Amino acid sequence: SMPFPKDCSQAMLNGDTTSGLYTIYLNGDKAQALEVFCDMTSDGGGWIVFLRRKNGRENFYQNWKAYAAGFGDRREEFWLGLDNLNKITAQGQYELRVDLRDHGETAFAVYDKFSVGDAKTRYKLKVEGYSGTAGDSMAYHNGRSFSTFDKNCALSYKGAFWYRNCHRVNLMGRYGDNNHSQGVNWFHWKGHEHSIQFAEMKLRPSNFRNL
Ligand SMILES: Cc1ccsc1CNC(C)(C)CO
Repeated sequence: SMPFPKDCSQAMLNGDTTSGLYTIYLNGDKAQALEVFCDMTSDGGGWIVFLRRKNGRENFYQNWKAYAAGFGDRREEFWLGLDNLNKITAQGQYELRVDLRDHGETAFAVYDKFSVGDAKTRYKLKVEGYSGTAGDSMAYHNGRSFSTFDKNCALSYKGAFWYRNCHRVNLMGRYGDNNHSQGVNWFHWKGHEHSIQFAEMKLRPSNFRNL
């Protein structure tokens, strides 16, 4: 086992094959502990979950400081935090996976290369190298800064995202809201008038597939 695993891939190889809450350590530093939810079952496991939508109990219409820090219940609906995502993705080359489920249908998207810049970049998104069944809806968002209502798509849609003008992905939108572009959307899967029931965004080292 690794004493200070830097992500869910290093926490898993530590033997723990059960999805749930684990401690990771940013840069392997025992003073930078972070409790994360690890999805240890999806496509070989080792995923840090950083967004979960599943029941509309949590408010995602939150401010910059809330999106920077993270909020919610890591066992239910939550957002891990942009500062956390920047620090994790700075540790090496990470891959993004998005799992979607709605009325029994499932889809996914994986991106070879996923990073989140620091606060000076307004947490700039990098997403490249798409594969999957959901359709490449993140390409639209590639290179965009993060936006919240207080830093206007976030206001007009009542969510938060790496908005452009405005979105093909809105996983932090209003739960159960089928009004055009207001809901939990993945446009190239279910369009803008269909709020998705279940959505997770998660990350692990891109080299995990052959480590
Ligand atoms: C195209 C694609 C989509 C998901 S994983 C993936 C492959 N990535 C590698 C292994 C070639 C480089 O890390």
